[PDB]
Amino acid sequence: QISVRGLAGVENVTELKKNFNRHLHFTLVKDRNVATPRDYYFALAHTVRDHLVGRWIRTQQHYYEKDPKRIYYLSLEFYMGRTLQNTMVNLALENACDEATYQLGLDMEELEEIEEDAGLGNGGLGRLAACFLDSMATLGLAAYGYGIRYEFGIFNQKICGGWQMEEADDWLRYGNPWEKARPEFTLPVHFYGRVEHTSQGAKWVDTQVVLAMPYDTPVPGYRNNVVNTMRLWSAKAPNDFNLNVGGYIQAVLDRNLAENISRVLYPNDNFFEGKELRLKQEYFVVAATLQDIIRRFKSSKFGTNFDAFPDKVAIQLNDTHPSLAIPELMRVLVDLERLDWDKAWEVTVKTCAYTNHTVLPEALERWPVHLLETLLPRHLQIIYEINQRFLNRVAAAFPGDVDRLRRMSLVEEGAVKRINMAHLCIAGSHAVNGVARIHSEILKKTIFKDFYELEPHKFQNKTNGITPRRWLVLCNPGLAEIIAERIGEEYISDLDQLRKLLSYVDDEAFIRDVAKVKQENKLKFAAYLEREYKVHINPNSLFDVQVKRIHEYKRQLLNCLHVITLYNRIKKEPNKFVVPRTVMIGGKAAPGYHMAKMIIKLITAIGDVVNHDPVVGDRLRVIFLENYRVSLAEKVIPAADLSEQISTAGTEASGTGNMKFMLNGALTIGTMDGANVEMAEEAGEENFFIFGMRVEDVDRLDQRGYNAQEYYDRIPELRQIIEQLSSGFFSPKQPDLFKDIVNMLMHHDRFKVFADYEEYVKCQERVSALYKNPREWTRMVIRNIATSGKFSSDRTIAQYAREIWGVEPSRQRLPA
Ligand SMILES: O=C(N[C@@H]1O[C@H](CO)[C@@H](O)[C@H](O)[C@H]1O)c1ccccc1
Repeated sequence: QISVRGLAGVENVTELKKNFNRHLHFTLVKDRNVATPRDYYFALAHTVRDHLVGRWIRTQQHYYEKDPKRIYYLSLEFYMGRTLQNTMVNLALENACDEATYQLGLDMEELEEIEEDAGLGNGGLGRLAACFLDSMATLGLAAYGYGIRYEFGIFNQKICGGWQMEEADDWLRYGNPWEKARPEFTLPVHFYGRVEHTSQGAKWVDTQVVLAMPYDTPVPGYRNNVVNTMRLWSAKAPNDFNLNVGGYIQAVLDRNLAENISRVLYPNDNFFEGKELRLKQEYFVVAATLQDIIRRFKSSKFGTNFDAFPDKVAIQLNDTHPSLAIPELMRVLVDLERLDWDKAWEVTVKTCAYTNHTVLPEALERWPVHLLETLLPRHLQIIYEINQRFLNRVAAAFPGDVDRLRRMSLVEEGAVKRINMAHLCIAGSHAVNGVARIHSEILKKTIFKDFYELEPHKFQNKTNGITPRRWLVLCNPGLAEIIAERIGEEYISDLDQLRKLLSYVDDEAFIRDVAKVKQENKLKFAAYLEREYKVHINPNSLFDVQVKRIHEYKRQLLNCLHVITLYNRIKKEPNKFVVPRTVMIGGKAAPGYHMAKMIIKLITAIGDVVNHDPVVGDRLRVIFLENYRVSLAEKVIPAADLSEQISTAGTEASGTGNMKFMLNGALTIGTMDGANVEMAEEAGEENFFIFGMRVEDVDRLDQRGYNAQEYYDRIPELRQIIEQLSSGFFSPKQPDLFKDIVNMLMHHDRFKVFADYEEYVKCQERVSALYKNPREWTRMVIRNIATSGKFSSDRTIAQYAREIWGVEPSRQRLPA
């Protein structure tokens, strides 16, 4: 139907149809008369997967022969979403499969909805890993993603009585056609035990063993015949585990304890919990991965001599979660390979690089020493030794500066002794990067200032990106097509080409097409809400959307205050015209985060009042988007008009949702925080709705002391809202329901919601004004899309490759 989705050749469609029928018969063991729609999805998935395997085998064969420097991206999260459409797009098979399924009397889109999200991540950090894998394959890098195969990913969110309920995400229930189990590469991981000293070095003995079994998932590049690997470890009990009838039975059932390591993703978005099971997950991925790395290095054309290790291996630590890679690599080199400390350390530093993903103090990993002492006794010893040698370097560089020593130490003294994992990562890496220019500067100026002064060369910026494959071509084919009509298809792997669209900003045909694509997206999403959730919205209204995990710093509460302001203004002057809005807010709250759960309840409670007020009519609707996840993002983002990016300046390291909205034709209201700053710089500040305190203003307010009451006293509209919340206007049966929210806003608000309220409301008025002028709204949209090229993860990854890993990207095809 549409050109960007590839050709539907006669030979291809015929071949797909017969391979589809073959899988249905031989693989699913069904015939057309008994086949469930799920069977049809699985038949298609197998048919598409077949087209991957030859390229997958030859790519990995190619790396063996050419022996390039290998990149290992270590993460505890890979937020992959669905795989079927992505694979079709990257292989140029989408139209052919659409045609083949049509002729079989099947709707492919319906089949696509049957696939479970691989929800092996919480939010931005996990999704970044997924975009990065796509870009690394597209850029022809010999890259491997290494993580954990959680049996249960991020919980499914149900809203019941306005409250979040969690249900297990049993994503493997029906099986995963995309993975290949590789039991031949099963590896032992050690826990507990004790350290013995002998004549020839330390030995780690009396350990418990858990097995690590890899599962490989293919990662196809965009139309370059490259297929890389994401390898995820699953925990398995050794067969002699724990080995009376009750005793026998119990010994078998106790195998569950070892396998619990890979059972479930920790649902903490921006917060730290020193739980033993989490530490075990962290070491499990690190120990198994490093053995795989070393095996592959020895089986190379060089391996014996580890001098060349950093020339053949790069290890990227996705935050501090896999930080145990540093002392684990030292352990292996020193204890097992018998290298001297100094050489081992040189190899380690040159091998490892660390990316920081937040400055929020509560999110930083600080493990109690007694935990590491029990679980990983050898690693604690190595960490102590790293610390002593590091602090000797500090002492020599800043003689007499005793407080610098305590500030820089990897060991934090106190009630309980802790290891600061961030300090470990800086010491043991040759590069440290933030994820947006302002974030990277904040690192050098505040939290890692001491380390920057000691080793300035180590610190870098790598502004985040998103993949234009999933986040344009896949989720917004209509916009991809109208763009390709003007400028061709090469922008898909070279997003800077979107700049050519600037010479169409006054093109009346293009303006009409951009606005038409948006309207179609909005109509489709408006229908989705009715069909799947029985809610009725006005598709002519401005689609005002804030989708992201629920946290105080992201200030969903500031959005709530605006919503209530609009409602109160309508109730004050009912017969006055206002630009109609559909306000959509969505995101999951971490199970133990009480405030975040209260915020969700507030949003739904506002909806209950606003959506049923006959005086409001269809002029204002407030909807909480349930179970926000990658697949829902692919639907809502193309439908959005207004992107809410309203974190307190200095708190959102980068953001990536922001970039997704920019690429898909929404305008942005936001603070000068994270990547918003660079987005506004690229598009031009006049083409952005910027408001609020800058980082410097926040700092000034902190020095003076933030007094929320001042704002309450001086803003009558704000006062009205707080009184409504307090008095039970939004909870008539439970008048005090929101007392905690009011108390926090008035007395302990770390994120200064009130301080930005006035500028926010005023900026929102400017948004409404522009929306009243469809032509000028769309021209500003075009100027955003046209300048979104910097925010492709292809650019981000090319910068990592050149400036950190020391490898050159390649756009050349491998043979088909
Ligand atoms: O999700 C996290 N950070 C997010 O990473 C994204 C990708 O770099 C950024 O875009 C977000 O701003 C940041 O909050 C996070 C959460 C807890 C600990 C460490 C990191």
